[PDB]
Amino acid sequence: SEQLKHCNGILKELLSKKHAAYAWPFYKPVDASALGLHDYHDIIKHPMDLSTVKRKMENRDYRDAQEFAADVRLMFSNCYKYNPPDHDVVAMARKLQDVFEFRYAKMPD
Ligand SMILES: CC(=O)N1c2ccc(-c3ccc(C(=O)O)cc3)cc2[C@H](Nc2ccc(Cl)cc2)C[C@@H]1C
Repeated sequence: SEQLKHCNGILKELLSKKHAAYAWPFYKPVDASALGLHDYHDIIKHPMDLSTVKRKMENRDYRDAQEFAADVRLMFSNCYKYNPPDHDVVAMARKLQDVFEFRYAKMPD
C-alpha cells in the first residue's frame, strides 16, 4: 500500500485548489440530465469521476497503483471520447492529466 499512499497523495493534489481552474468538471459524475446531454450514457459505458476514485481509495477498493491509474485514465478517456477536440473541457482534461501523469511517473517502487 506504499504505492497506494502515493496514489492518495496524487489524488489530493488533483482535488486541491491549485488545479481547481481545470479540475472542476471532474469532481463529480457527469449529470447528463442537468447538462441536457441525451446521448452521454450511450456513448460512455463506464463513467468515472474524482469523487468515485476518492471513495474507492477511502474504502481501500484499489488492489494496486495501476488499478487507480486505470480509473483516473478512464475518466480522462470518457471526456476525450464524448467531447469534441476544440471543447474547453478537453483542454481542461489535458491540463489535469498532465499533473496526473507526471506525478504518477514520479512514484517510487
Ligand atoms: C466531464 C465532461 O466531459 N463533461 C462535463 C462534466 C461536468 C460538467 C459540469 C460540472 C459542474 C458544473 C457546475 O457545478 O456548475 C457544471 C458542469 C461539465 C462538463 C462539460 N461541460 C463544460 C465543461 C467546461 C466548460 Cl468551461 C463548459 C462546459 C461537458 C462534459 C459532459
